[PDB]
Amino acid sequence: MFHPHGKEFHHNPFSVLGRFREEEPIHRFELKATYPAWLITRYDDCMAFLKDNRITRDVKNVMNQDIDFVSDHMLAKDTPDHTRLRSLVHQAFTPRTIENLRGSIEQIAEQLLDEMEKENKADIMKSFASPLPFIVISELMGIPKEDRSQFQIWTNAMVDTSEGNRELTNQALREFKDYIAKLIHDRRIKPKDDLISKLVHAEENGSKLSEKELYSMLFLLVVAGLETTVNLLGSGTLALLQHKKECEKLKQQPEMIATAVEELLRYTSPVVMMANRWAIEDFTYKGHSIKRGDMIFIGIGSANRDPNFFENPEILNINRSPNRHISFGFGIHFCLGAPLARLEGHIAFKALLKRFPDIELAVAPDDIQWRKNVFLRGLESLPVSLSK
Ligand code: HEM
Repeated sequence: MFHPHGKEFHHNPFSVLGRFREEEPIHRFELKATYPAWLITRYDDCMAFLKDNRITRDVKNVMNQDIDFVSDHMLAKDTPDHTRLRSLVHQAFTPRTIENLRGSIEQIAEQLLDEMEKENKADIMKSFASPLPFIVISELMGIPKEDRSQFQIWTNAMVDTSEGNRELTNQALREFKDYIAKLIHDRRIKPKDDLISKLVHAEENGSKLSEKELYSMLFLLVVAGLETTVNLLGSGTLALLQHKKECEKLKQQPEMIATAVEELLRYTSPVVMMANRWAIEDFTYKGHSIKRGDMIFIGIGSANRDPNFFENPEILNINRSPNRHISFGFGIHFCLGAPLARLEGHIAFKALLKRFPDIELAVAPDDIQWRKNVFLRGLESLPVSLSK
Protein backbone atom coordinates (compact mmCIF):
# COMPACT_ATOMS: atom_id res chain seq x y z
CA MET A 1 0.00 0.00 0.00
CA PHE A 2 1.52 3.31 -1.12
CA HIS A 3 1.79 5.85 1.64
CA PRO A 4 3.16 9.07 0.25
CA HIS A 5 2.81 10.79 3.67
CA GLY A 6 4.57 7.87 5.47
CA LYS A 7 7.97 7.49 6.90
CA GLU A 8 9.56 5.31 4.14
CA PHE A 9 8.58 7.78 1.36
CA HIS A 10 10.05 10.62 3.33
CA HIS A 11 13.24 8.73 3.98
CA ASN A 12 13.81 7.80 0.30
CA PRO A 13 11.09 8.19 -2.23
CA PHE A 14 13.27 6.69 -4.94
CA SER A 15 13.45 3.39 -3.13
CA VAL A 16 9.69 3.31 -2.51
CA LEU A 17 8.76 4.22 -6.09
CA GLY A 18 11.40 1.74 -7.37
CA ARG A 19 9.91 -1.13 -5.37
CA PHE A 20 6.51 -0.31 -6.83
CA ARG A 21 8.01 -0.17 -10.30
CA GLU A 22 9.35 -3.75 -9.91
CA GLU A 23 6.42 -5.25 -7.91
CA GLU A 24 3.25 -3.39 -8.59
CA PRO A 25 3.82 -0.80 -11.30
CA ILE A 26 0.18 0.21 -11.65
CA HIS A 27 -1.19 0.56 -8.13
CA ARG A 28 -4.44 1.74 -6.80
CA PHE A 29 -4.33 3.74 -3.51
CA GLU A 30 -6.21 6.29 -1.54
CA LEU A 31 -4.89 9.79 -1.20
CA LYS A 32 -5.59 11.36 2.21
CA ALA A 33 -11.00 13.11 3.08
CA THR A 34 -9.93 10.31 0.69
CA TYR A 35 -9.78 10.16 -3.09
CA PRO A 36 -8.92 7.18 -5.33
CA ALA A 37 -5.63 7.33 -7.22
CA TRP A 38 -3.27 5.27 -9.26
CA LEU A 39 0.49 5.25 -8.90
CA ILE A 40 2.31 4.71 -12.23
CA THR A 41 5.99 3.86 -11.80
CA ARG A 42 7.35 2.47 -15.02
CA TYR A 43 8.69 4.70 -17.79
CA ASP A 44 6.59 3.13 -20.53
CA ASP A 45 3.41 3.38 -18.54
CA CYS A 46 4.18 6.95 -17.46
CA MET A 47 4.65 7.81 -21.13
CA ALA A 48 1.35 6.22 -22.06
CA PHE A 49 -0.49 8.24 -19.37
CA LEU A 50 1.27 11.48 -20.34
CA LYS A 51 -0.04 11.12 -23.88
CA ASP A 52 -3.47 9.69 -23.10
CA ASN A 53 -6.34 12.08 -23.95
CA ARG A 54 -8.57 10.21 -21.39
CA ILE A 55 -6.54 12.13 -18.69
CA THR A 56 -7.46 15.73 -17.91
CA ARG A 57 -5.62 18.43 -16.03
CA ASP A 58 -8.80 20.30 -15.36
CA VAL A 59 -10.62 18.74 -12.46
CA LYS A 60 -13.98 20.10 -13.66
CA ASN A 61 -14.31 17.50 -16.25
CA VAL A 62 -14.74 15.19 -13.36
CA MET A 63 -16.77 17.12 -10.77
CA ASN A 64 -19.06 15.75 -9.57
CA GLN A 65 -18.56 17.48 -6.16
CA ASP A 66 -10.59 36.00 -4.94
CA ILE A 67 -7.61 33.68 -5.05
CA ASP A 68 -9.14 31.48 -7.72
CA PHE A 69 -6.17 32.51 -9.93
CA VAL A 70 -4.19 29.78 -8.11
CA SER A 71 -6.00 26.93 -9.74
CA ASP A 72 -6.66 28.54 -13.16
CA HIS A 73 -3.11 28.62 -14.58
CA MET A 74 -2.20 26.78 -17.71
CA LEU A 75 -0.95 23.68 -16.01
CA ALA A 76 -4.59 23.19 -14.92
CA LYS A 77 -5.91 23.57 -18.54
CA ASP A 78 -6.27 21.23 -21.42
CA THR A 79 -6.22 22.04 -25.14
CA PRO A 80 -7.34 24.28 -26.74
CA ASP A 81 -7.34 26.79 -23.83
CA HIS A 82 -3.81 25.59 -22.83
CA THR A 83 -2.52 26.25 -26.32
CA ARG A 84 -3.46 29.89 -26.29
CA LEU A 85 -2.03 30.51 -22.78
CA ARG A 86 1.24 28.78 -23.68
CA SER A 87 1.59 30.85 -26.89
CA LEU A 88 1.26 34.06 -24.90
CA VAL A 89 4.18 33.23 -22.58
CA HIS A 90 6.27 31.12 -24.92
CA GLN A 91 8.36 33.81 -26.21
CA ALA A 92 9.71 34.63 -22.78
CA PHE A 93 11.42 31.28 -22.61
CA THR A 94 12.97 30.88 -26.06
CA PRO A 95 16.59 29.80 -26.25
CA ARG A 96 18.10 33.22 -27.00
CA THR A 97 15.91 35.12 -24.54
CA ILE A 98 16.97 32.84 -21.66
CA GLU A 99 20.53 32.59 -22.90
CA ASN A 100 20.71 36.35 -22.75
CA LEU A 101 20.39 36.03 -18.96
CA ARG A 102 23.70 34.18 -18.67
CA GLY A 103 25.88 37.09 -17.69
CA SER A 104 23.48 38.24 -14.98
CA ILE A 105 23.17 34.73 -13.52
CA GLU A 106 26.95 34.34 -13.50
CA GLN A 107 27.21 37.60 -11.59
CA ILE A 108 24.72 36.40 -8.96
CA ALA A 109 26.58 33.17 -8.54
CA GLU A 110 29.92 34.93 -8.11
CA GLN A 111 28.54 37.30 -5.55
CA LEU A 112 27.06 34.47 -3.52
CA LEU A 113 30.34 32.52 -3.75
CA ASP A 114 32.26 35.67 -2.54
CA GLU A 115 30.24 35.62 0.62
CA MET A 116 30.75 31.94 1.13
CA GLU A 117 34.52 32.27 0.68
CA LYS A 118 34.70 34.32 3.94
CA GLU A 119 34.33 30.98 5.82
CA ASN A 120 35.52 27.38 5.46
CA LYS A 121 32.07 25.82 5.81
CA ALA A 122 28.55 26.62 4.55
CA ASP A 123 24.98 25.44 4.39
CA ILE A 124 24.61 25.18 0.63
CA MET A 125 20.89 25.70 0.84
CA LYS A 126 21.00 28.98 2.69
CA SER A 127 24.10 30.34 1.06
CA PHE A 128 23.74 29.35 -2.56
CA ALA A 129 20.96 26.93 -3.77
CA SER A 130 18.06 28.89 -2.20
CA PRO A 131 19.18 32.52 -2.94
CA LEU A 132 20.38 32.07 -6.50
CA PRO A 133 16.99 31.11 -8.07
CA PHE A 134 15.27 33.75 -5.94
CA ILE A 135 17.49 36.52 -7.18
CA VAL A 136 17.15 35.27 -10.77
CA ILE A 137 13.36 35.30 -10.53
CA SER A 138 13.39 38.69 -8.86
CA GLU A 139 15.53 40.17 -11.59
CA LEU A 140 13.50 38.51 -14.31
CA MET A 141 10.21 39.81 -12.90
CA GLY A 142 11.65 43.29 -12.10
CA ILE A 143 11.07 43.05 -8.36
CA PRO A 144 12.91 46.11 -6.96
CA LYS A 145 15.60 45.33 -4.43
CA GLU A 146 13.62 47.19 -1.73
CA ASP A 147 10.75 44.78 -2.18
CA ARG A 148 12.69 41.52 -2.13
CA SER A 149 12.62 40.76 1.57
CA GLN A 150 8.89 41.09 1.57
CA PHE A 151 8.55 39.18 -1.70
CA GLN A 152 10.51 36.31 -0.11
CA ILE A 153 8.09 36.18 2.82
CA TRP A 154 5.05 36.08 0.62
CA THR A 155 6.46 33.53 -1.88
CA ASN A 156 7.51 31.22 0.94
CA ALA A 157 4.15 31.42 2.70
CA MET A 158 2.00 31.14 -0.34
CA VAL A 159 3.31 27.54 -1.24
CA ASP A 160 3.21 26.15 2.29
CA THR A 161 1.94 22.49 2.25
CA SER A 162 1.06 22.41 5.86
CA GLU A 163 -2.69 21.69 5.72
CA GLY A 164 -3.41 23.45 8.97
CA ASN A 165 -2.02 26.72 7.73
CA ARG A 166 -4.63 27.15 4.99
CA GLU A 167 -6.18 30.49 5.98
CA LEU A 168 -2.65 31.98 6.33
CA THR A 169 -1.53 30.55 2.95
CA ASN A 170 -4.68 32.04 1.30
CA GLN A 171 -3.81 35.33 2.84
CA ALA A 172 -0.28 35.32 1.40
CA LEU A 173 -1.86 34.50 -1.97
CA ARG A 174 -4.11 37.51 -1.74
CA GLU A 175 -1.17 39.73 -0.81
CA PHE A 176 1.06 38.38 -3.67
CA LYS A 177 -1.85 39.15 -6.00
CA ASP A 178 -2.30 42.70 -4.82
CA TYR A 179 1.38 43.33 -5.13
CA ILE A 180 1.61 42.02 -8.68
CA ALA A 181 -1.57 43.84 -9.66
CA LYS A 182 0.18 47.13 -8.84
CA LEU A 183 3.21 46.17 -10.94
CA ILE A 184 0.91 45.12 -13.80
CA HIS A 185 -0.96 48.45 -13.65
CA ASP A 186 2.21 50.42 -13.62
CA ARG A 187 3.84 48.54 -16.43
CA ARG A 188 0.87 48.52 -18.75
CA ILE A 189 1.23 52.33 -18.67
CA LYS A 190 5.08 52.47 -18.55
CA PRO A 191 6.70 49.21 -19.62
CA LYS A 192 10.12 48.19 -18.45
CA ASP A 193 12.62 45.56 -19.34
CA ASP A 194 11.21 42.66 -17.27
CA LEU A 195 8.89 39.76 -17.73
CA ILE A 196 5.83 41.29 -16.11
CA SER A 197 6.04 44.13 -18.68
CA LYS A 198 6.60 41.65 -21.50
CA LEU A 199 3.51 39.48 -20.45
CA VAL A 200 1.33 42.55 -20.11
CA HIS A 201 2.18 43.54 -23.67
CA ALA A 202 2.07 40.12 -25.26
CA GLU A 203 -0.61 39.61 -27.95
CA GLU A 204 -1.16 36.61 -30.12
CA ASN A 205 -3.77 36.19 -32.91
CA GLY A 206 -5.49 39.19 -31.53
CA SER A 207 -5.74 38.00 -27.99
CA LYS A 208 -3.93 39.17 -24.80
CA LEU A 209 -3.82 37.85 -21.28
CA SER A 210 -6.56 39.15 -19.11
CA GLU A 211 -5.83 40.59 -15.65
CA LYS A 212 -6.75 37.25 -13.95
CA GLU A 213 -4.74 35.26 -16.58
CA LEU A 214 -1.72 37.44 -15.68
CA TYR A 215 -2.16 36.67 -11.99
CA SER A 216 -2.35 32.95 -12.75
CA MET A 217 0.60 32.99 -15.10
CA LEU A 218 2.89 35.03 -12.83
CA PHE A 219 1.86 32.86 -9.88
CA LEU A 220 2.83 29.70 -11.74
CA LEU A 221 6.13 31.12 -13.01
CA VAL A 222 7.19 32.43 -9.64
CA VAL A 223 6.31 29.16 -7.84
CA ALA A 224 8.43 27.22 -10.50
CA GLY A 225 11.35 29.44 -10.40
CA LEU A 226 11.73 29.11 -6.71
CA GLU A 227 11.50 25.82 -4.76
CA THR A 228 11.87 23.30 -7.56
CA THR A 229 14.88 25.08 -9.15
CA VAL A 230 16.38 25.45 -5.66
CA ASN A 231 16.01 21.69 -5.34
CA LEU A 232 17.88 21.03 -8.57
CA LEU A 233 20.78 23.04 -7.20
CA GLY A 234 20.65 21.58 -3.73
CA SER A 235 20.03 18.00 -4.56
CA GLY A 236 22.38 18.14 -7.53
CA THR A 237 25.12 19.47 -5.28
CA LEU A 238 24.40 16.66 -2.82
CA ALA A 239 24.53 14.04 -5.61
CA LEU A 240 27.90 15.39 -6.84
CA LEU A 241 29.26 15.32 -3.26
CA GLN A 242 28.11 11.68 -2.87
CA HIS A 243 29.78 10.64 -6.13
CA LYS A 244 33.35 11.87 -5.93
CA LYS A 245 34.55 10.21 -9.07
CA GLU A 246 31.84 11.92 -11.10
CA CYS A 247 32.42 15.24 -9.31
CA GLU A 248 36.12 15.05 -10.27
CA LYS A 249 35.30 14.40 -13.90
CA LEU A 250 33.24 17.48 -14.09
CA LYS A 251 35.69 19.64 -12.17
CA GLN A 252 38.50 18.65 -14.58
CA GLN A 253 36.40 18.96 -17.68
CA PRO A 254 33.69 21.58 -17.43
CA GLU A 255 32.54 20.79 -20.99
CA MET A 256 30.77 17.90 -19.36
CA ILE A 257 28.33 20.33 -17.72
CA ALA A 258 25.48 19.92 -20.20
CA THR A 259 25.32 16.11 -19.87
CA ALA A 260 25.99 16.45 -16.13
CA VAL A 261 22.96 18.73 -15.57
CA GLU A 262 20.77 16.27 -17.42
CA GLU A 263 22.06 13.41 -15.32
CA LEU A 264 21.49 15.37 -12.16
CA LEU A 265 17.92 16.06 -13.32
CA ARG A 266 17.40 12.39 -13.97
CA TYR A 267 18.95 11.14 -10.72
CA THR A 268 17.61 13.78 -8.33
CA SER A 269 14.14 14.22 -9.95
CA PRO A 270 13.34 17.52 -8.08
CA VAL A 271 9.74 16.87 -8.99
CA VAL A 272 9.74 13.25 -7.88
CA MET A 273 6.09 12.63 -8.60
CA MET A 274 3.33 14.62 -10.22
CA ALA A 275 -0.39 14.33 -10.14
CA ASN A 276 -3.23 16.81 -10.70
CA ARG A 277 -4.36 14.40 -13.41
CA TRP A 278 -7.80 12.69 -13.56
CA ALA A 279 -9.41 10.04 -15.72
CA ILE A 280 -12.37 11.47 -17.66
CA GLU A 281 -13.94 8.04 -18.24
CA ASP A 282 -13.67 4.52 -17.19
CA PHE A 283 -11.09 2.43 -19.10
CA THR A 284 -8.87 -0.55 -18.75
CA TYR A 285 -5.09 -0.36 -18.84
CA LYS A 286 -3.02 -3.55 -18.57
CA GLY A 287 -6.00 -5.24 -16.94
CA HIS A 288 -6.60 -2.45 -14.41
CA SER A 289 -9.96 -0.80 -14.12
CA ILE A 290 -9.38 2.90 -14.11
CA LYS A 291 -12.49 4.90 -13.13
CA ARG A 292 -13.80 8.32 -14.05
CA GLY A 293 -12.42 10.73 -11.43
CA ASP A 294 -9.50 8.59 -10.36
CA MET A 295 -6.29 10.65 -9.97
CA ILE A 296 -3.12 9.65 -11.72
CA PHE A 297 0.27 9.93 -10.03
CA ILE A 298 3.19 9.88 -12.42
CA GLY A 299 6.27 8.43 -10.68
CA ILE A 300 9.00 10.50 -12.30
CA GLY A 301 11.63 9.37 -9.86
CA SER A 302 11.23 5.68 -10.68
CA ALA A 303 10.52 6.14 -14.35
CA ASN A 304 13.88 7.95 -14.53
CA ARG A 305 15.52 4.81 -13.11
CA ASP A 306 13.71 2.26 -15.32
CA PRO A 307 16.17 -0.26 -16.69
CA ASN A 308 14.13 -0.71 -19.85
CA PHE A 309 15.12 2.82 -20.72
CA PHE A 310 18.34 3.57 -18.89
CA GLU A 311 21.48 1.51 -18.55
CA ASN A 312 22.70 0.91 -14.99
CA PRO A 313 19.97 3.29 -13.80
CA GLU A 314 21.01 3.49 -10.21
CA ILE A 315 24.48 4.69 -11.10
CA LEU A 316 25.26 8.37 -11.52
CA ASN A 317 26.94 8.85 -14.92
CA ILE A 318 27.47 12.47 -15.78
CA ASN A 319 28.28 11.55 -19.34
CA ARG A 320 25.05 9.66 -20.02
CA SER A 321 24.01 10.42 -23.60
CA PRO A 322 21.22 10.21 -24.76
CA ASN A 323 19.29 10.73 -21.44
CA ARG A 324 15.59 10.73 -22.06
CA HIS A 325 14.53 11.51 -18.48
CA ILE A 326 11.09 12.93 -17.74
CA SER A 327 12.16 15.32 -14.99
CA PHE A 328 10.55 18.21 -16.97
CA GLY A 329 7.49 16.05 -17.77
CA PHE A 330 6.52 15.23 -21.39
CA GLY A 331 4.21 16.50 -24.05
CA ILE A 332 1.70 19.25 -23.79
CA HIS A 333 2.76 20.49 -20.38
CA PHE A 334 6.53 19.93 -20.75
CA CYS A 335 8.27 22.49 -18.53
CA LEU A 336 8.31 25.96 -19.94
CA GLY A 337 11.19 26.96 -17.74
CA ALA A 338 13.50 24.08 -18.71
CA PRO A 339 16.02 26.29 -20.47
CA LEU A 340 16.25 28.57 -17.43
CA ALA A 341 16.56 25.68 -14.97
CA ARG A 342 19.24 24.20 -17.17
CA LEU A 343 21.11 27.52 -17.39
CA GLU A 344 21.00 28.07 -13.66
CA GLY A 345 22.27 24.54 -13.08
CA HIS A 346 25.07 24.95 -15.68
CA ILE A 347 26.24 28.17 -14.12
CA ALA A 348 25.87 27.24 -10.50
CA PHE A 349 27.48 23.79 -10.50
CA LYS A 350 30.48 24.99 -12.57
CA ALA A 351 30.91 28.05 -10.44
CA LEU A 352 30.72 26.23 -7.13
CA LEU A 353 33.27 23.55 -8.20
CA LYS A 354 35.63 26.25 -9.64
CA ARG A 355 35.55 28.31 -6.47
CA PHE A 356 35.68 25.45 -4.01
CA PRO A 357 37.56 22.51 -5.55
CA ASP A 358 37.91 20.92 -2.12
CA ILE A 359 34.25 21.06 -1.23
CA GLU A 360 33.02 18.02 0.79
CA LEU A 361 29.89 16.88 2.50
CA ALA A 362 29.86 17.73 6.28
CA VAL A 363 26.69 15.70 7.23
CA ALA A 364 26.43 11.95 7.62
CA PRO A 365 23.90 10.12 5.37
CA ASP A 366 21.48 9.32 8.20
CA ASP A 367 21.47 12.98 9.32
CA ILE A 368 20.62 14.56 5.95
CA GLN A 369 17.45 16.60 6.45
CA TRP A 370 14.81 16.60 3.78
CA ARG A 371 11.72 18.88 3.66
CA LYS A 372 8.30 17.30 4.09
CA ASN A 373 6.79 17.46 0.64
CA VAL A 374 5.29 14.51 -1.25
CA PHE A 375 5.93 15.88 -4.75
CA LEU A 376 9.01 18.09 -4.44
CA ARG A 377 12.14 16.36 -3.14
CA GLY A 378 14.23 19.04 -1.49
CA LEU A 379 16.76 19.54 1.28
CA GLU A 380 16.21 21.57 4.36
CA SER A 381 19.95 22.15 4.73
CA LEU A 382 23.17 20.94 3.21
CA PRO A 383 26.24 21.36 5.43
CA VAL A 384 29.55 21.28 3.61
CA SER A 385 33.23 21.94 4.26
CA LEU A 386 34.59 24.38 1.72
CA SER A 387 38.34 24.52 2.66
CA LYS A 388 40.57 23.77 5.78
C1 HEM B 1 14.70 22.08 -12.05
C2 HEM B 1 13.74 22.92 -12.16
C3 HEM B 1 12.44 22.52 -12.70
C4 HEM B 1 11.83 21.32 -12.82
C5 HEM B 1 12.35 20.01 -12.45
C6 HEM B 1 10.54 21.48 -13.41
C7 HEM B 1 9.65 20.45 -13.71
C8 HEM B 1 8.44 20.65 -14.32
C9 HEM B 1 7.51 19.56 -14.61
C10 HEM B 1 7.70 18.15 -14.19
C11 HEM B 1 6.50 20.07 -15.27
C12 HEM B 1 5.25 19.33 -15.74
C13 HEM B 1 4.24 19.20 -14.69
C14 HEM B 1 2.90 18.40 -15.03
O1 HEM B 1 2.82 18.06 -16.15
O2 HEM B 1 2.17 18.21 -14.00
C15 HEM B 1 6.68 21.52 -15.34
C16 HEM B 1 5.84 22.45 -15.93
C17 HEM B 1 6.06 23.80 -15.99
N1 HEM B 1 7.18 24.47 -15.52
FE1 HEM B 1 8.80 23.65 -14.68
N2 HEM B 1 10.39 22.81 -13.69
C18 HEM B 1 11.48 23.49 -13.24
C19 HEM B 1 11.71 24.84 -13.34
C20 HEM B 1 10.90 25.79 -13.89
C21 HEM B 1 11.10 27.18 -13.99
C22 HEM B 1 12.43 27.80 -13.64
C23 HEM B 1 9.99 27.76 -14.59
C24 HEM B 1 9.74 29.16 -14.92
C25 HEM B 1 10.26 30.14 -14.28
C26 HEM B 1 9.07 26.69 -14.81
C27 HEM B 1 7.85 26.79 -15.40
C28 HEM B 1 6.94 25.81 -15.72
C29 HEM B 1 5.63 26.05 -16.29
C30 HEM B 1 5.05 27.38 -16.71
C31 HEM B 1 5.09 24.81 -16.46
C32 HEM B 1 3.75 24.47 -17.06
C33 HEM B 1 3.82 24.25 -18.54
C34 HEM B 1 2.45 24.00 -19.25
O3 HEM B 1 1.51 23.67 -18.52
O4 HEM B 1 2.46 24.10 -20.49
N3 HEM B 1 9.67 25.51 -14.41
N4 HEM B 1 7.91 21.79 -14.84
